[PDB]
Amino acid sequence: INIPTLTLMEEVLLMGLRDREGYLSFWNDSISYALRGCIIIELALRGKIRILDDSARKRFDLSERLIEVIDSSKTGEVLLDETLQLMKNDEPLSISNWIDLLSGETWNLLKINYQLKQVRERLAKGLVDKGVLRTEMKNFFLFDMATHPIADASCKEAIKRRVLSVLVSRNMELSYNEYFPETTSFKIIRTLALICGSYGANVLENVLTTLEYEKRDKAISRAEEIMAQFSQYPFDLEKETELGVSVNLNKEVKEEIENNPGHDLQLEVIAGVFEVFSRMDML
Amino acid sequence: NIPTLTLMEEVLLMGLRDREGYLSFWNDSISYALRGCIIIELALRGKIRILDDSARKRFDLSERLIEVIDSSKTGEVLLDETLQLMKNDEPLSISNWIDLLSGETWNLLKINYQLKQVRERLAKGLVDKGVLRTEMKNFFLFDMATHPIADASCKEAIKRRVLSVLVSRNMELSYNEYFPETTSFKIIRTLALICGSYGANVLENVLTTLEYEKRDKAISRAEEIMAQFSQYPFDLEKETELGVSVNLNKEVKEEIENNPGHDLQLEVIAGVFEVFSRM
Amino acid sequence: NIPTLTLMEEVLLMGLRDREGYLSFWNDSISYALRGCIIIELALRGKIRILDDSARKRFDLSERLIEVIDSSKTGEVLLDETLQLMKNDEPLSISNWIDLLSGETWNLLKINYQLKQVRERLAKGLVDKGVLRTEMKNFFLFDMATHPIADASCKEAIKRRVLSVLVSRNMELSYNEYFPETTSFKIIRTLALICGSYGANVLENVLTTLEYEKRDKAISRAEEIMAQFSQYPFDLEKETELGVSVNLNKEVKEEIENNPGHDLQLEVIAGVFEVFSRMDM
Amino acid sequence: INIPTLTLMEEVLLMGLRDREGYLSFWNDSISYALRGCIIIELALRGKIRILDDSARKRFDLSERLIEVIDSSKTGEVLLDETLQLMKNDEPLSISNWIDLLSGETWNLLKINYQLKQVRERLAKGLVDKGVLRTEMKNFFLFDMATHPIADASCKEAIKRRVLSVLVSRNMELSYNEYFPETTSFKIIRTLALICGSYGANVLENVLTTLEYEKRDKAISRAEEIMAQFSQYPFDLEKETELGVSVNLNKEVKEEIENNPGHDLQLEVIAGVFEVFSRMD
Repeated sequence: INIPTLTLMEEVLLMGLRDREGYLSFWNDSISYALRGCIIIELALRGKIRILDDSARKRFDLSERLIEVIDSSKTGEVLLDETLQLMKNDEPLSISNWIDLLSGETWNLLKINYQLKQVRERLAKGLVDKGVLRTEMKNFFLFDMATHPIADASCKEAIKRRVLSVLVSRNMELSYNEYFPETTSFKIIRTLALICGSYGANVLENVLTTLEYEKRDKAISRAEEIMAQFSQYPFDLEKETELGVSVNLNKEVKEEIENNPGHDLQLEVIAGVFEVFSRMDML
Repeated sequence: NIPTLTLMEEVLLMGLRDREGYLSFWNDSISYALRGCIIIELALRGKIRILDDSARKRFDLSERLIEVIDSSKTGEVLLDETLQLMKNDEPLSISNWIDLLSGETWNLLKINYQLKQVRERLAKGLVDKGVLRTEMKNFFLFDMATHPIADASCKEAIKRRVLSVLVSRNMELSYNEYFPETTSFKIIRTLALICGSYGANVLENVLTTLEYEKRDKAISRAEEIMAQFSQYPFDLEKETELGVSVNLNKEVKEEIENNPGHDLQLEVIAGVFEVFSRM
Repeated sequence: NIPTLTLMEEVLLMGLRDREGYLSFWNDSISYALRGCIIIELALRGKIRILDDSARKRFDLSERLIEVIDSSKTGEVLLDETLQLMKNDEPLSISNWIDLLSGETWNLLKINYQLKQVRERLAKGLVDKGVLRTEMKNFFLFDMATHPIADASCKEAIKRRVLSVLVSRNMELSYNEYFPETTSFKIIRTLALICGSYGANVLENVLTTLEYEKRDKAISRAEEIMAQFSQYPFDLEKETELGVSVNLNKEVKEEIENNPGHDLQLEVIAGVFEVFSRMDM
Repeated sequence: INIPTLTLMEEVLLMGLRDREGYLSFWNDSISYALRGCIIIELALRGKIRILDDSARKRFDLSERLIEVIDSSKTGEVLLDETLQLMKNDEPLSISNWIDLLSGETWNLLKINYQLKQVRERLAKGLVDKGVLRTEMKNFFLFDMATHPIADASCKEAIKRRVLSVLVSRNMELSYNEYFPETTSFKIIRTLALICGSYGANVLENVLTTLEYEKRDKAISRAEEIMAQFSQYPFDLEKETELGVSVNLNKEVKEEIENNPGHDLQLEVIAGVFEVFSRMD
């Protein structure tokens, strides 16, 4: 009711999905990794984790700070739940340390089973069961493959429109649908999450390509600004943009945080993940 | 005595490009024709024969009943699966068998023995025999087993055999590991390929590079041989105005003479040829 | 009047991201599609033509043989290399060539026919033409040359063409230094961009921002064109019920009425377009 | 026989990568400078150089002392061999001097192709030849590129373990492997050399990021101590650590030198480089 229908993991997949012949969409070591960022961002907004409140942490990069489990009760998201399981039964590890373990970018034989298998297909069963995707068989010469064509095109359309509202509107005014109601906690935070996630996942640009290039360039930049601003805690909400895009982002984000108080330890985790998204070139 | 690939496998190959991917989308023309192949194959392996009544003659070839001669395993899954059903049943006609195994007739009591998972099972066959290999392609929302081809010469052999029968004026089939010199009914088997792969509509797939006059002559040579060999006894008297295959008669007469007392089998293979032309 | 980029260049550009282009999606589809482009290009340049034997008409366009009518160097390494191959071989079919040039065939005496270094040479092209600069990015154990984009207006103009055919009620193409109102078969070349692009699965790339209905309409209009022009002579009399580029027919007809004499060349084009159609396989 | 598979400079470079693919570091002047130090520490350790046995030296900082080539026979290690070759055919220079020369920080008109170049690339080839990573072609959208993901992942774990064994655990029990056998001479010095090389190079923190905060800090301090300690000669194996980490160091190092006798002219050089490591800004 305050948690929206789709997980950020799902939204990013959609940002990657083609309209026609979607199994032929581009899958790569980037999207895969960024979905793990997402898993942790998500768990943060859901109040399951927070950074460990040790003032020592302030001497270390945001992405290297340890986090702890506030709350280990099932979310109903299989992907989230399973990582929550791993987290419950272990010492506090750092954000990138978790993102790495869950992606198996890490190489200690000790924590082999920490890596999440079947993300794409479980993410797609989710998209199917939620009605965003259909399921139909295409018969190739030697086999049939299950195909998951878009069932509801209006779903991704709103995702896209939220991005556009933040990266091309001069004034961010966000549209709410059944999937993403006005009564959604941290709605802008979550939109900024989706953008940065998509950016790291290397699918942000997909959503802008029809625009004239000045507008596409500006958008990319805007995202990069947002990524700077929100990849440090407390968020700099004072650096007004020189770009003339979402000129109201600071006022609204401020208000959003104001109305949603005493959550900094969770908002910090997010700047952490946002930091990780910045350093994704290094894969 | 027995070749490595079953005709069913040979026809499947005929549907694929030389490397990865395919030519025909898997339609149910090919699917039916493959069943025909099983029945010929069974007849060639001396497992089945045309029911040795003379009352059979009041009826077209494909309306004639077959009787299990020999129910011992073949080693080929699809083949054995059909032998299974056949041993446990009335003598049924060629036509009917083909229909039942394709599931293009309807029978209430006959517990439904359309052959499921054919194409996918033939695939496995072809992997296990080293024709096809298995490649893991990562797609956006799942992973996928794929089978691009492993041994290209296998297809060359088949192509060359086919073109030996329908472009060159003198047939001299060539032999290899898969299809050795010592194979029983060598020529009847490549005719069966040609005829099967014709109703399957995959025959043209090998003609695609030939000079245009050769393409027409091959296509019409095919249907020529395709009616010679769908009546019984086989007409090995009538020769051809086309400049192809001109020794096929001599050579089939000689192939049969050397392999005596199988008439009750060839007749089945003929009746299957009949279903091919009728499709 | 031959425009500045090859159709292969334009296809590559359709698949090229704005930032970190070197991480754009590469794959067998775009790769094979580049070859069909080569053939189209050659027919558009008077270098090849359909082998003028009526026996052909009993068969599919894509399987009709083509012949070298003018083997003089073209000035494009890729086009030219394939002209050398063609010049000194017997007549071979449209799909047979694309197969040979794409590596797609297991033929003994012709493994050497495969054009290697195609991407590299193509970026060389887009550099020497000023669409792409060239700049070193430093990783840890090495440095790689990247070619970020120098002139964004190039892909833009291409994009605006596709959009003019695929979303405007009335197509009205626009010209630039690269693609002048001067140029031969302006519309065919466009339809070629589109159909080639679609075969490469890089068509929908440019339509992403559009409202989902306009987008969906755009793809199926693209499919109309695909069938319309993958038979010869072109079906220029069947009109469209999507109410988009409703004048395409009138305009192609005019484009063909002016510039007569290349019947045997246009056919090659329709042949390649047929290959484009069968690309799922 | 008693010299290990990897050079410290391979090991320092290895500290620079992420476990499977990717990097933790953008290449830079620090890692570069340190690797030259490494070349020396190594050349000393191999009985290829001593300090020049002169009294005047004691009036001079360890790094401004001259070094003498006691032998110049090929090491098999290509960077060592080239710098050995420069050293052979030259007058004794300060250790600090060579590092500068070798990394091209100073300029000498008599000696202007003295800087080791194509370091990275040669270093990786080594690492590939030795089995410690492999080589995958990646097919980006405009070119091919040869990359080098880790092959043997345990090699780099062995190392993290050693470093960690002296900078984090209370007692120190070095854990030996196929790459770094128990029979390798100056087992513990080299471990220390790595720790110091790493530090100068700014890749030491990379092995530490996963730990608890106290552990991270204590590790860094302990490495700084170790550095202070072994940048003077003879080593103060008397100074005791109040950090409660790696408390058996002295005893073991003592025991270690007490097992390699008559190598003081070498070991001194080592201190001379440790001194250079801790003067990088």
